[PDB]
Amino acid sequence: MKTILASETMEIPEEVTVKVSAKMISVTGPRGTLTRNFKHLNLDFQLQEGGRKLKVDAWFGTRKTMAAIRTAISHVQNLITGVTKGFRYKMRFVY
RNA sequence: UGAAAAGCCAGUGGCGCGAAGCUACCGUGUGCCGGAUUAUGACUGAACCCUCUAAGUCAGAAUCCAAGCUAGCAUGCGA
Ligand SMILES: [K+]
Ligand SMILES: [Mg+2]
Ligand SMILES: [Mg+2]
Ligand SMILES: [Mg+2]
Ligand SMILES: [Mg+2]
Ligand SMILES: [Mg+2]
Ligand SMILES: [Mg+2]
Ligand SMILES: [Mg+2]
Repeated sequence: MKTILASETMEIPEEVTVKVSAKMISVTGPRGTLTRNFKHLNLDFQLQEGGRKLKVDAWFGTRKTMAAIRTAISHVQNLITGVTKGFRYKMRFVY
């Protein structure tokens, strides 16, 4: 069965400006800008604050669609920590 | 064929060598660049910490499609 409304929201810290333009998310911080297209997802992204929140919800979704809500949140969270702290992977030489 | 010289007949008289042309892995020369992917291994990532999968991505082949090569009266078309 389809739930009427499944929603998940998240915080957006200051010094980071998030822009939503028809499922295109741009995140800008000290380290630069990051962009993710989400037009493949079928949800709606609403800032619902002074740019300090972001709520993503699906209407009449099945269990597969609501799985995308947490996926989208974590992807957008990745853009925030990418432009505030960056990412670093350490590889080791084994021989 | 009177001899000699010069030939001719024996359906190519026979033998030796024989250019030209044709021709032999029996001789010589040449034979090919990009994209998408299979299998599989991975990235990120929920569902539900994890997870190559659900959404979204990567690498990938004597493979496929191109390119190249042959034709092109395709009742096609340009200058
Ligand atoms: K010859
Ligand atoms: Mg004589
Ligand atoms: Mg006679
Ligand atoms: Mg004889
Ligand atoms: Mg040969
Ligand atoms: Mg994983
Ligand atoms: Mg696969
Ligand atoms: Mg590839």
